[PDB]
Amino acid sequence: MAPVQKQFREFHDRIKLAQYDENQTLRDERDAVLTAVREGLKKVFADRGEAAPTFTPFNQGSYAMNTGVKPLEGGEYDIDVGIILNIAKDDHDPVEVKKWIRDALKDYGNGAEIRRSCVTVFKPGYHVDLAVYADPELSGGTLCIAKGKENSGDEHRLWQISDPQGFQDRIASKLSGDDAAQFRRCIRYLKRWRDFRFSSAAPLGIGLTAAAYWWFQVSKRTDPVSQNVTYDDRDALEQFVQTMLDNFHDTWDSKDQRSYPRLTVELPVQPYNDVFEKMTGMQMESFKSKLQALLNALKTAKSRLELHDACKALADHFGSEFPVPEK
Ligand SMILES: Nc1ncnc2c1ncn2[C@H]1C[C@H](O)[C@@H](COP(=O)(O)OP(=O)(O)OP(=O)(O)O)O1
Ligand SMILES: Nc1ncnc2c1ncn2[C@H]1C[C@H](O)[C@@H](COP(=O)(O)OP(=O)(O)OP(=O)(O)O)O1
Ligand SMILES: [Mg+2]
Ligand SMILES: [Mg+2]
Repeated sequence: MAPVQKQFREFHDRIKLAQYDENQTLRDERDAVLTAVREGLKKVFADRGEAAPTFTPFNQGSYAMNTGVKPLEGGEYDIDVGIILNIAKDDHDPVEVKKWIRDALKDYGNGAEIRRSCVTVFKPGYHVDLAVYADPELSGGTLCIAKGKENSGDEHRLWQISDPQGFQDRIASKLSGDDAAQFRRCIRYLKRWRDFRFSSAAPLGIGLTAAAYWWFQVSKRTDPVSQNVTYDDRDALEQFVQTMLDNFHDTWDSKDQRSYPRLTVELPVQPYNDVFEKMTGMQMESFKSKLQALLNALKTAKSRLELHDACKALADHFGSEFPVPEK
């Protein structure tokens, strides 16, 4: 039966996006937005009659963790950055804090918008999500992110304990060397699957990343004699996807009077929230179906005599950058 490891490795080379520490361009676009916020803030606070708050920025998201993928045509890069303002949380509404950042970014690119967990600034072919934190020193020693929107009620405006560094560290440290490499490749493969089969409803990147933290297992073989190591990414995805499917739980929804299959995946650090909690029952059901059809293709791919047929089965789920050799 035809193997597909070479094709997976090539697919990986095509989809991977270099992380911040190796991506001049990303750093520059990041540093530009941070620059705009400092410059912007000087204005917003010259109005108020108070000293501009200072912030310490740090890298977040898949570009910090080396799990980033290139977007498909008409998709956007997602530059995630955190800013820790020299402010005490208990003295400020978090939404009001997010307003400062929005207003400081009013003019920059196609402007800024306040989301539930970040301020997002738009630009040609990318966006920057700024997660906004209060200083742990002035806030009694916890790092809290500014949660809530402009239209959000009172009980939905809050400073939620977070641990982005802890999360990144667990992703980096779960494995090492070529084992960790396979883990990162498998997250990327599933992010392209997400981009290909889900609408611009989609299994978040955070979700698949946390899922992998809990459930990914390396697939490699070590020759008993030569101790030569080869990796089997197809098999790694098969076991990982099967394990995710096994952890779906039929969950009754009283309002709708039916159950939906739901996958719950806790963040392995504070606040230990279910990273999929925002997906609806119906989007979860569709997510489970598509995971099952991906699993079936991963199995099909291992029992094809012809490389063409093995790859084509994979391309139907991973999309047209998955290499299909001619028959
Ligand atoms: N639901 C959540 N719960 C807890 N932390 C989150 C959640 N969503 C996002 N975060 C934090 C951790 C993420 O690595 C970071 C950026 O989120 P996001 O950009 O959605 O994921 P990501 O950068 O790993 O994947 P992607 O490659 O798909 O952009 O913010
Ligand atoms: N704890 C977290 N830390 C950092 N980023 C987070 C966290 N939780 C979610 N995010 C990310 C994921 C999203 O890409 C982005 C916006 O969060 P989200 O809660 O989806 O906003 P939202 O409620 O505006 O979404 P929508 O507009 O679709 O309803 O921030
Ligand atoms: Mg991201
Ligand atoms: Mg993001």
